[PDB]
Amino acid sequence: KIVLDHAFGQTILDKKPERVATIAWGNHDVALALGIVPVGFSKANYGVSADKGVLPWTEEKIKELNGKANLFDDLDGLNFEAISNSKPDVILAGYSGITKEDYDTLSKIAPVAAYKSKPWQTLWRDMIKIDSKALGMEKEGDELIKNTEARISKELEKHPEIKGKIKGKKVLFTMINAADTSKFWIYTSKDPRANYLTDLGLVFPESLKEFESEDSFAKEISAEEANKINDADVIITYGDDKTLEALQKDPLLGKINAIKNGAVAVIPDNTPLAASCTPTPLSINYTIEEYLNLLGNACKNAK
Ligand SMILES: [Cl-]
Repeated sequence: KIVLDHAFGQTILDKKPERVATIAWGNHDVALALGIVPVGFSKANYGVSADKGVLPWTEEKIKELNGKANLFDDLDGLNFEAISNSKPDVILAGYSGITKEDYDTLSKIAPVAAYKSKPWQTLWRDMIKIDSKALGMEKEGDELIKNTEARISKELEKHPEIKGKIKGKKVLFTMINAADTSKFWIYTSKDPRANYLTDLGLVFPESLKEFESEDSFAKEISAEEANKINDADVIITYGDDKTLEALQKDPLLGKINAIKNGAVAVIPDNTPLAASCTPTPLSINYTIEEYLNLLGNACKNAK
């Protein structure tokens, strides 16, 4: 008997689930990484064409398991009918943004593995621990974590010049709308994409604590208040070819130390690399070298 404790109470599984459905980001990759092809998982809403709806590392693993991708058409929100049609024995939502009502509705379909605290606030190691336990594979989950950690360490050790360059650099992950720079998003330390950076040797600036009290996974702040993040050595943001220059020319954002120094890592918007920034055991293997190279080049400019 599997007992799960999460934000909405307790989920009981009578035995290891035969059929596995997942929702939201990343969860399907934990299953796949453990050798399980989901009977259904959320269509990728970012990093790849909706026509395709599945990220390259996920696709690759599915093929390696001789399986096929069954996607829930749920770009606009949870598709309860589709989930129900997959006839699951468990629904992995260890990393997700489900509400009480969502949890109650899903639970009528099958036992739900929900997040521990607040929506979208599950780090990658915790994602594995929650999801792997719900699969009745807790031990395999621990092993998967150690193996993923070793993959990370291997890339860092293998490239000392990148490792030394980013080590101890104070970093913030942000989302900046090029069309409106009067405000932007900063991701909190409880967001997996912000926390992953610490696995790579970077650290959070002092100013991040100021967001410890934020209830959400990210906080939108005014450019008039951007001085707050002058303590970051390097800044990471989604964007494109024009992003850095537009930022450096911005009358308010251009004054920020890291931006002024050109210490900004621009992740190509809506690409696999962008999507990988919320890491999974599969995405890391696939993208870490590429990611480290972008991070290393940006940290080069930290003064
Ligand atoms: Cl190197």
